[PDB]
Amino acid sequence: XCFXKTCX
Repeated sequence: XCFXKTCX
């Protein structure tokens, strides 16, 4: 899931 570029 969300850790740097996987968030947006």
